[PDB]
Amino acid sequence: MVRAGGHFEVVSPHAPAGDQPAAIDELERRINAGERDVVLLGATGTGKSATTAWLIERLQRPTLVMAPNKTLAAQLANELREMLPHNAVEYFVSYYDYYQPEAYIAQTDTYIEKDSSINDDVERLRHSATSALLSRRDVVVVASVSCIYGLGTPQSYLDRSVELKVGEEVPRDGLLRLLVDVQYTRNDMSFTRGSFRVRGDTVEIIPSYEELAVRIEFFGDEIEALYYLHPLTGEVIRQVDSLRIFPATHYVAGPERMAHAVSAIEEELAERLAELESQGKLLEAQRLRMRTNYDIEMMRQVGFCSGIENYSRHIDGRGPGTPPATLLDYFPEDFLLVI
DNA sequence: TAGTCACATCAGTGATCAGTGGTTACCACTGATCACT
Repeated sequence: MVRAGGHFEVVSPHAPAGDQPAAIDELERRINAGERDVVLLGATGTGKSATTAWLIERLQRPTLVMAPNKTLAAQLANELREMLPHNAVEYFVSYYDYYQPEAYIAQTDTYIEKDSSINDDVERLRHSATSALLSRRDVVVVASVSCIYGLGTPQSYLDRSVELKVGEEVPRDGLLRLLVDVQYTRNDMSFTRGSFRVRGDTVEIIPSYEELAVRIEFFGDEIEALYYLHPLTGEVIRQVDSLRIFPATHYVAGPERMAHAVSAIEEELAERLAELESQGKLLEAQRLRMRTNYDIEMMRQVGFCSGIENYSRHIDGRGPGTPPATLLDYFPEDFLLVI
């Protein structure tokens, strides 16, 4: 919802020539009338990312572009960063340099556990998408099919976290409660991702969306100053005053959202227990109950775990069969989609 | 048949730090025989 007015400016010398100007002009004339299905044909060696950038800059909408693999989306995002440097261009689905599914091969009867290799810049781009989508309008996000996978609702991502502005009377206890309510950990000697350095008047944080460090220095029970500093060295960058912080997860949830998630988890657990009792799957129901028992208590303690997406609906408050809350909800009703 | 799912816990796997654990006499007096009257 919150989207600062951004203008897409392209400095690349490449411009439409010959068939390209007429093609893009007709594309715009025939897109302005509201038809929901739009088919473009286009070969290689012509700058498809360039055409997407031209459409983006002459449409001025938050854009979600769609790619079916890595060796396309990665360089597409790099290009749209090149011709849109001021605007935020990032890669969302990503999350790995390599991955192994937590899947079940039925033919071999093999349950393979989840394995991840999270690149810091890759998850930086992902969380930059999920955050700047709710902080600015000039956002271009590239994603694979997992963009239609259910994350948390953008409403909670934008209003159930906290905003800090200089010279406000917010106690340290409330700050720590909100930090542990926005999925952050407790680490002092080193500075890792999503942990708070708490030393007297100094509270240093590393957002998931900005890999750098944010330091707030207190004066009593009222914050005195706020700055952007390097994580491990504390290098001064600039002077900032207002920061609407976002949690280290896309499944943001305040206390009442924990209540809603717990109630939904309980009701669907009862439904699934009844279904498995009717199906005669005693061992399966037991395994699910042990997994959910480990996956209920520590959400109301801190929240962050592996497999939180499997309960994402319970966080969102939606119903079965309804479209899951995805990156589309983060976009407004006037967003642009590219395939 | 392959690029999709979160910033997690394992269970040791298996060197180093650090509690403990033990270990190593100049004089001086009486002794005293043959030193003395």
